Amino acid sequence: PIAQIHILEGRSDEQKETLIREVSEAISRSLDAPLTSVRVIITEMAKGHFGIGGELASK
Amino acid sequence: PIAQIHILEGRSDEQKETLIREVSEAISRSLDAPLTSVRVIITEMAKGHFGIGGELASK
Amino acid sequence: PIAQIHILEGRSDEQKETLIREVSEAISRSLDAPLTSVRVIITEMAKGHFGIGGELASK
Amino acid sequence: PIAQIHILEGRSDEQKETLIREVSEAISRSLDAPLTSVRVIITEMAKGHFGIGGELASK
Amino acid sequence: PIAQIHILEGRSDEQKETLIREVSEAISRSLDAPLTSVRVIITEMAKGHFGIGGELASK
Amino acid sequence: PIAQIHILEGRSDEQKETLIREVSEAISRSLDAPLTSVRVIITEMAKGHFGIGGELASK
Repeated sequence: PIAQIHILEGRSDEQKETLIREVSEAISRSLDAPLTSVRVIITEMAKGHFGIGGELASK
Repeated sequence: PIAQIHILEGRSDEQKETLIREVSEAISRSLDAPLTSVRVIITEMAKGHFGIGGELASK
Repeated sequence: PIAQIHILEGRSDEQKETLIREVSEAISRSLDAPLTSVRVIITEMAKGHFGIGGELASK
Repeated sequence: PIAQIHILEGRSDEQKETLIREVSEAISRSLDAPLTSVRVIITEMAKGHFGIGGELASK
Repeated sequence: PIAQIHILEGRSDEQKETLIREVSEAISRSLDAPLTSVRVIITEMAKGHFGIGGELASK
Repeated sequence: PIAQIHILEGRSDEQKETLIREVSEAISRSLDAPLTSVRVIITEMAKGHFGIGGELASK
């Protein structure tokens, strides 16, 4: 399984390290797949690179 | 947050519904973000559309 | 520019042909880029492959 | 609907803010979906991270 | 390394198996990375799900 | 054809220029598609943005 998570810039390294571990276990147990096969990719978005309803994430 | 998970075809609806819930909570609690903002997308791959080390996932 | 839009299954061919044209012009004029360089990709999601807040798109 | 647009680095913030608004309305009206549900993500590519026909975007 | 290739529907299984092997070696040797670490994902697009310059891939 | 390759940060410009050329030819010849139609996108991941088996790529 391969997960790509898009998050807004601003979290700490520990926070993202945690996210990678948590999401990785959730996939593993949800699909009964070996954890070692799970691959996660975090992609940060600049507050000005994310639109919601037409408005920027930043405002 | 927006997560897109790529999984091989073959799981049941219940299994994928569980995956979407689990992964969704893991992201929420890991980033302290409201669950209602989390968006998950499952993309299934045909066993013959996934390569590992050059070999097909199917063989 | 290359845009990949994820939409829930259910629209008509005409609707998606329109989406591809509209979005393609919006990118072109917004970035002053030649329309001929714009590439759009539509990816449909099964109602049961899209989660929002942990719940399935379908329910 | 969720759109991810890949563009080469170099545009101004106003230009990208415009792109996000324009593309967001185009999707909304094309699919008759509520604007508030539209999510756009801009991903910039370094001129040396984009290949066209085998050649770099930069040259 | 993880590559996701978007191709129009229509190729044979042998053709796609070849694509996965070729592209997988090209990445391996280009980055001097172990072939066993390379992961490829093929995503087919319906001729009516791909726009070029605003026009559908099919026409 | 459109390929998006995710690689860990650290390679040189020449190395990535090579990757773009190699992968681009591999796709071209594998699918008998004109090279000029091939589009490659490299996306670098920070060592702390890639998880394998739950552990960070960096450790």
